[PDB]
Amino acid sequence: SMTRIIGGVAGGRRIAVPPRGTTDRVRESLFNIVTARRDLTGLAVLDLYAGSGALGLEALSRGAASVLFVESDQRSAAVIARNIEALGLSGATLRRGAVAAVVAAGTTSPVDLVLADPPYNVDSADVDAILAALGTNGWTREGTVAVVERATTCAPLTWPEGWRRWPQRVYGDTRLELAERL
Repeated sequence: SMTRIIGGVAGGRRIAVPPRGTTDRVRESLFNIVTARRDLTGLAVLDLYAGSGALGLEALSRGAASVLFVESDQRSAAVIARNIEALGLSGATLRRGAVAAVVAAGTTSPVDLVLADPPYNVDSADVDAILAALGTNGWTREGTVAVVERATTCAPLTWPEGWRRWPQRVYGDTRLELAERL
């Protein structure tokens, strides 16, 4: 199936989606809220469990300087690559590997925005551990925003550390949790 980039320079561009997660309103609203509050121009972005890459690609469309897509499924990785090609925007790097393992090994270059849409088989308590790791392993700096998209049937997250939560949103059967690093 296909969806569309909502906004920015590539707004309206079709992108492929891998074997179903299983919205426009969630993605539209996510970027509404983030950009309401942060200028995306020049920002570094991490897109975890990227799947189709729709989130990080939306960020790139809206002027992010770079997006690292992290995705474990090789067919999903292929879709992300095809989608980066379709958008034709610079700044995208694709890292195909186990997402928690990549996050574990850490980085020396923080990002400004973390987007994560973890699949149903990923327990919220394990996502909690990833959120801790983002703080401690070089992925974030003061002011980094994290957004996680989960089905409402999933247990809510436990934010670590010096994270300040933004108001929680629900759209249909999807919950968005957002917070920024203190």
